Amino acid sequence: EPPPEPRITLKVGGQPVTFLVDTGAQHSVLTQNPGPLSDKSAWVQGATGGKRYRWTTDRKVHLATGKVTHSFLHVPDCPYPLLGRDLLTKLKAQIHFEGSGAQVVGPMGQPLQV
Amino acid sequence: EPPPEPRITLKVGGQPVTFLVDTGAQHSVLTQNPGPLSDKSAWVQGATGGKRYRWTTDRKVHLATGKVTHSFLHVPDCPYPLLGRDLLTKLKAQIHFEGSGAQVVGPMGQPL
Repeated sequence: EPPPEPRITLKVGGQPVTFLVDTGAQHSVLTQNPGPLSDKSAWVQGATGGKRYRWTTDRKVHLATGKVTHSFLHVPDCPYPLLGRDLLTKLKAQIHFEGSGAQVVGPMGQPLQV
Repeated sequence: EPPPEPRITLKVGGQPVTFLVDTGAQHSVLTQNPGPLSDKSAWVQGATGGKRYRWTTDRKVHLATGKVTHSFLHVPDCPYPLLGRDLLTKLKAQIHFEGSGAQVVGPMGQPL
């Protein structure tokens, strides 16, 4: 394997996906088995370079704050699926590094896991 | 032009650096005029590919409680300095997403 902490498992289009929680990512990313892809693409700038990638079609995403529709960047070069600021803002998540490792906590104060 | 939120400004080597706080970064990153570099390098795997980057020599970094000595990756291909999980652990930081903003606080709600 899973990504390191902080990580979260979410149902995305009916399948569980374990994400690295990534405050440095502007948009969320799927890396393998993305399902149907749109013919729309975007320029993705990473830490080490940049490349063009496709968006997925819409997926239902089961957030603790309630389900929403979301489309992901399919980036098969990326080592882990990433949950970026686009969905973190919807979750109003809190990420805690005090204690061992790191835990994701919802807006209700309930710990999310994964 | 600062990095997007969540962001924090820390003194490194005696001067402030505004970091993008990045829970997706395994180690912390400087991007420009980083000072003395180690002879050592790391393989850095980013979202789009990987290659090697040099470690800096040790730096004095001013955290909330205490100074620490820390070394950074120098990644000039990266658009912003990144405060990764290495220093987030040392700061015992919390990141809060609220409205459309994001804020970084200390182990007990003290802002940074």
